[PDB]
Amino acid sequence: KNEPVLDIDGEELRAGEQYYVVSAIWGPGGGGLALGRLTDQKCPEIVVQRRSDSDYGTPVIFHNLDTKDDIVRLSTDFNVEFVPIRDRLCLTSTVWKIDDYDTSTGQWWVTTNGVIGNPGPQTLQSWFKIEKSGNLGYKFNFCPSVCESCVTLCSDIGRYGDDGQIRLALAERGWPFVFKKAS
Amino acid sequence: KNEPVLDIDGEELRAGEQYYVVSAIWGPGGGGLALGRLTDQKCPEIVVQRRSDSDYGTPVIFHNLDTKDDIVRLSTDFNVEFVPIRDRLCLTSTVWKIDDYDTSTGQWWVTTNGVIGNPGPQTLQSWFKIEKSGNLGYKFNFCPSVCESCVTLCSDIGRYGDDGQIRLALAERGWPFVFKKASS
Repeated sequence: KNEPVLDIDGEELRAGEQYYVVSAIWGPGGGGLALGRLTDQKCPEIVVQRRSDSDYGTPVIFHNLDTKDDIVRLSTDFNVEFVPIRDRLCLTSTVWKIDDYDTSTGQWWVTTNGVIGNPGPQTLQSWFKIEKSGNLGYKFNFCPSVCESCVTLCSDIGRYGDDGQIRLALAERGWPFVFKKAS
Repeated sequence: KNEPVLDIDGEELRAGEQYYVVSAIWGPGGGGLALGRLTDQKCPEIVVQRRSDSDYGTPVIFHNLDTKDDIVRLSTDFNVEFVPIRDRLCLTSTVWKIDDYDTSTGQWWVTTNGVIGNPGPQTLQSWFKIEKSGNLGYKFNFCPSVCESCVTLCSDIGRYGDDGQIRLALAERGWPFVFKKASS
């Protein structure tokens, strides 16, 4: 089977367990990903990266395409969902999805209100993959295979400034991350 | 957000943990639920009820629709997986699902080889709910909400004799169970 993604402990990523997604480049490279919100719009929440490298952000849970496989594997479609530690401020889901195109910035954002499950055309924008990033950790990729007939975007996920925050978006060069177990 | 399901100790049912599912009616109401098999079918395994009220049967684990919620709640879709004490003879799953209609009996049986997670049309038959049956008991119900566009069966789960054994099937009124922590 496909090679497993590993956390910083070298342990295989397990679907359903909570992990921080932390920049593999610390210092000026910032910290972990978090359930963010635009200054002018509080819902749906967006995916942002904390600017301080010790702020790991909000943990995520992975949901495997292959339900019988407990391991999150490279180059394999999955759903990702934030697990907020605070009470919800929105009723939208915390599941990552690619947004509709943003004409005001030229970006295809990673935002929330995605859908867990039902791989196919209805849920195309909610399926992500992890690939190796050079020799420095791991990289998110949006290139779903869940709908063989669908035309889809295929691109790495990078970071991009917006609203005085660091958001995630489709980009030529993917930003590298490591995975740390979260209690 | 809904009301939690409680075990016999008054404690909220924890997703992920092993619980016996024991009939709230003892004596001729029998005991707990268990993996079974038929004469005409070794695999997949079926859902049966042990007939002795001292037999708690096979422990189960509840998988919430929402993995972020550590609590099994009422009127909320979940998956149920038997955690066998003995080793698996069948390699099919121990996850409950509603079978295809059985023309020989008129029954929609609760069997196994269901699927954990992947909420939506592909797993519709694997989602179950718990409803109140009085004040000390809980009834199983099949009426999934995971696929808004799907037409679905919607019915309580009761018991029905088949093959000399007690099976579970869709029925107009549901059988009441209590939940007992298996570690205890």
